[PDB]
Amino acid sequence: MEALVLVGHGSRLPYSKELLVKLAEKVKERNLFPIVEIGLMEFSEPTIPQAVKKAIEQGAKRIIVVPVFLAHGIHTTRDIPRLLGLIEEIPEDVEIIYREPIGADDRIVDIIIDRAFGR
Amino acid sequence: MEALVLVGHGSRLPYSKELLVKLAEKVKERNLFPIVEIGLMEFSEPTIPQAVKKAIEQGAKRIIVVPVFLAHGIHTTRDIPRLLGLIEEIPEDVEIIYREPIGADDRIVDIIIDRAFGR
Ligand SMILES: C[C@@]1(CC(=O)O)c2cc3[nH]c(cc4nc(cc5[nH]c(cc(n2)[C@H]1CCC(=O)O)[C@@](C)(CC(=O)O)[C@@H]5CCC(=O)O)C(CC(=O)O)=C4CCC(=O)O)c(CCC(=O)O)c3CC(=O)O
Ligand code: NI
Ligand code: NI
Repeated sequence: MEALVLVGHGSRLPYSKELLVKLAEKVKERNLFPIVEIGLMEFSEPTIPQAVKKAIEQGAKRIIVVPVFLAHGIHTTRDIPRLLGLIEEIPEDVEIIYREPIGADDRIVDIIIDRAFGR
Repeated sequence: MEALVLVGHGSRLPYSKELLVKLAEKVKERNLFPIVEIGLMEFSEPTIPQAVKKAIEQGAKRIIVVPVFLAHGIHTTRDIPRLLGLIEEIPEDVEIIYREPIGADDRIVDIIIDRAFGR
């Protein structure tokens, strides 16, 4: 009934998509959502609209899109809302819920500190 | 003796730099490092080389550079190591230690899950 779509930038290198994929795997491991899908903005497949369609086709009425990005930018404020047609398609009776990026979360400062220490 | 330099992409929007800055503030608040500096790759000041010089000028011999990026890409594997002259202005008796990005860390999946729930 609800689907989680993780959305990433995309890269010409593969690392970015690997990251999204490992992220999806890990949230799958927590058994919280019925459907869990990924989409990249540029370069790679699946694309965002592809992932959104794939989610609807599995019978989701409420689509939770999380931008896996540290900050807001043009990607998160123009391109992506556009691609989900929240600015400029999708069954009338389906709502896309566009969430917030990671931001300056305490857990990020934990992660950064670990990274400083080669841990 | 050791300095932490947080390094970010930069955007034409301000959000990115705000993020770096809030991150620096938070790690400053944890009193773990003598010196804590930020640099953006493009669009904004301070720049990476500026932040590195600012760190040396405060008497740091070991400079810990953490790329605040989710994944590896061109920025983290070419441009930044280049800018720190690790592949091709640094006193010979100073070492730059180039750390790892955030990656698919469990704490990120925690954060993502929170974001799905509008928390
Ligand atoms: C290689 C390249 C390929 C390409 O994307 O074209 C690339 C790659 C990546 N960017 C990433 C991150 C961001 N990129 C932006 C913004 C811009 N990045 C741009 C270009 C390029 N970015 C190409 C370099 C061409 C060159 O320098 O030679 C601009 C100029 C053009 C544009 O993107 O349209 C645009 C400036 C604003 C504008 O467009 O006006 C923002 C901020 C924002 O969005 O405002 C973030 C924050 C991300 C975050 O916060 O997480 C990540 C993952 C970052 C991560 O993992 O954290 C990758 C992956 C990788 O580097 O391989
Ligand atoms: Ni981009
Ligand atoms: Ni870039």
